[PDB]
Amino acid sequence: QANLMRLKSDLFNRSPMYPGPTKDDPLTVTLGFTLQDIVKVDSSTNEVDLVYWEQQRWKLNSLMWDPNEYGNITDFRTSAADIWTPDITAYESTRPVQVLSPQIAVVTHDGSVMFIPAQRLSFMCDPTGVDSEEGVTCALTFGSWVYSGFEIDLKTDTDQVDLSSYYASSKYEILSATQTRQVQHYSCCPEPYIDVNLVVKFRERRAGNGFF
Amino acid sequence: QANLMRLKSDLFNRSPMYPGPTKDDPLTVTLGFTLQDIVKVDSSTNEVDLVYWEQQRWKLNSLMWDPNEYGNITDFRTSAADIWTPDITAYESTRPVQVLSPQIAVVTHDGSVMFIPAQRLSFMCDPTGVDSEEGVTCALTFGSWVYSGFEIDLKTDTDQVDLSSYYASSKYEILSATQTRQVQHYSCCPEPYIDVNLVVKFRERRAGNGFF
Ligand SMILES: NCCc1c[nH]c2ccc(O)cc12
Ligand SMILES: NCCc1c[nH]c2ccc(O)cc12
Repeated sequence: QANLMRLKSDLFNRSPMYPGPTKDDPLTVTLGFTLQDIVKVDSSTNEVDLVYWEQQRWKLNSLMWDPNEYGNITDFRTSAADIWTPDITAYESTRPVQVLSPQIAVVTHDGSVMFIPAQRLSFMCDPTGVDSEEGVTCALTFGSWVYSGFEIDLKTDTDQVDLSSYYASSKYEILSATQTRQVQHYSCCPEPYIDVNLVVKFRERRAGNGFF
Repeated sequence: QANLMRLKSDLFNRSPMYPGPTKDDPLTVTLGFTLQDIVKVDSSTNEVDLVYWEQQRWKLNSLMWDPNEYGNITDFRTSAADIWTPDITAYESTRPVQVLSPQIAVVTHDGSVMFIPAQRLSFMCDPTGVDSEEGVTCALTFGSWVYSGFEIDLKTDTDQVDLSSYYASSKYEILSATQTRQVQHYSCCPEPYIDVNLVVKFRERRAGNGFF
């Protein structure tokens, strides 16, 4: 309605977009994973396919407004394309990510943003032994592709992956799933890079729905 | 044992073998099945492979002896080739039976015989639906190939198939298995023939070893 139109116009039509973080003005991105399904393993290529929701949060001064000036609006939904978003990337993917949901963020009056896209990703993982009781463990790291820890820091709110929406009749059951902040280096550059390490231990489900 | 050698010589060396039953001298064969494994199903040919032990009992007057005359021997094992055996045949087999055990019978002084060969058999059975909770039912009839009920009658001691030796980690679990005496007629002949109807209801096993 009228007040929201005013707010979007004011935030988006009169100043250049935020040019991303810098050493002088770094940004911390909070990451969290909701693992929905391990869809497929490929033992001939050592690729495993996950469906997850990637919760991203961050805060920009440039996205702040006074609710009093905008009919007491305290937050709004807007296309992710309307705002700056962090280049958080899976470091061991083997196919382009497939986006399974709209890409729309919620912006709150204090400048904070919540963005949770659903994604399917193939990544590097040797699934040998998945059909046993002990299962198998794979790891996948997520971090900025181009910014070091001098510009983008990462944080999780919990080290436990959210499994409350995990598909109960998946071919695979989850034995454990953790998300932990780490600090990695790459050959291109000397600077400290930050990642979140997603560690999933899983095995073929042989109990529950479809099992009698 | 000298006494046993005498007995076998006296029984097997000095008279023509039993020419089989007749209308004037009919015979009753007791049958019982021990189902050990449902090994394989073939949904492209509608054949299923069973492993079972087939317990057969009958009694011949010509196999009697007085234990007093033979050092109190009341029974002995001997090769099934030494004695007459009934032509009990599976009527819906699709391959020759494969024998998995020695063929040796126990003969008792009253002329009674017990013979329990282990067998693998492929038979006519549509396995469609075996991977469901309801499973599938197949039936297999066993009886004399050439003797009518006027020469060979059949009997079971129980209508329950013995499942006490069924392979706990089979691909298939048994939902029920019965063995029931019936009467049948074939195009070739007007006389009633007797059979035992083996009816097995089963499904893919999804709870037990290999499952967690
Ligand atoms: N649809 C589940 C996640 C979800 C709930 N509310 C949202 C708002 C924005 C967003 O990107 C994601 C979400
Ligand atoms: N081996 C288990 C069946 C069995 C026990 N005793 C036997 C004697 C004879 C025979 O044919 C079979 C048996």
